Parts: sequence; C-alpha cells; structure tokens
Amino acid sequence: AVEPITIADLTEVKLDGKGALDQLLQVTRLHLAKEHDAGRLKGQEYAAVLTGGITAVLQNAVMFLLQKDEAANKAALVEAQIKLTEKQGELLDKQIAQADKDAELI
Amino acid sequence: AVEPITIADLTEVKLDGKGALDQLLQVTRLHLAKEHDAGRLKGQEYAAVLTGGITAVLQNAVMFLLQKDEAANKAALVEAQIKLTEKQGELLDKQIAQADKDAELI
Repeated sequence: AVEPITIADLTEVKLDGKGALDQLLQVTRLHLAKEHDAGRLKGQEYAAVLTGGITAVLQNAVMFLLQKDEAANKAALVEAQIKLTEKQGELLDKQIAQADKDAELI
Repeated sequence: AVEPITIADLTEVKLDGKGALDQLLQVTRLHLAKEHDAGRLKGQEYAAVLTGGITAVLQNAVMFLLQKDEAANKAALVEAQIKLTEKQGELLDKQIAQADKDAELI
C-alpha cells in the first residue's frame, strides 16, 4: 500500500500536465483570463501577478503534497479508536456488576 | 473509511467547480460584486484586491483541508473517553464499599 510520491507526482514537465503545481497554475491562469476578458486587466499585470506568484504557489504545493495523504489515514485511525473505547466502556459496565455480585465471597 | 484527499478535492480546474479554493474565490467575487454594484468600487480595485488575495487564499485553503476532517474524529474520541471515565468512577465507587466490607477478614 506504499505508493511512492515522486517528482512526476509533484509535476510533470508538460504545461498541460496533471501535477499539483501545474493545475494550481492553470486555475490561476483561468481566473486571470476571465478578469482580463472583462474590462479590468491589461496584458501586463497578467504577467506581473503570475511571475510574482510562482514561488509562493510552489511552496504551497510542496506543503500540500507531504501532508495530504496521511491525514485521512489518521482520521480513520481515530474513529477506529472511538469504537475501541466504546467497547472498553461496555466491558467496564460489565465489570461493575460482576464485582457487585462477587461482593459476598469474602 | 479512508477517502483519499486529492488535487480534485482541493480544486478541479473549472471556474465553477466545487473545490475549496474555487468556492472561496467565488464568495470573494460575490462580496466584491455587491460592493461594486453599490457606488463604492471602480472596476480596477476589483482586480487589484483579487490578485493580491490569490496566494493568501490558497494558503488558507491548504491549511483548512489538512486539519478539517480529523478534528471531528478527535472530538468524538474525547467524548467516548468521557463516558469511559464515568464508568471507571462508578467502578471505584463500588471499590470503596467492597474494601470496607472486606475490612474484617484480616
């Protein structure tokens, strides 16, 4: 169950790839494109914003990939522990009555 | 019970998608649109604010997705432990009386 996360997983070199960096850049491009299509951006702020954003987007994507997968696993582990505590509580509920019946042997 | 959070979960590439980034951008757009509809914004501050916000919104969404799911699981685990401590307290309440009755065997 060990899928090795690789540079290909982060980003393949193609512009239209499926890497996380690639798709974040694509969505940024779409938002800027709609903004320019409406009368609100010239063709130069479009480049300025993207170039400014590149490194921050990279850092965020790197942060995302490392912590992404294991969080769901942690949550499932927690809910399994929830059920386990349910059962321990039930056993102790049995325990009190068992001891109370055991009282008079002494 | 392991749903793998993916890039699609974070954001699909479409503008009108259901990704967290997409919906945060949509709500920001709605607030700015109402502000412009009232006589309070020109069509250029609208672009300036959005472009400035992009990366901060991205960072906040990434922070949100990782910690979102497991918090509820942690809370449920805590309340299960609450019930467990209830039962342990009851058992010890049985314990004191048991020992007091056991006193004279020595």
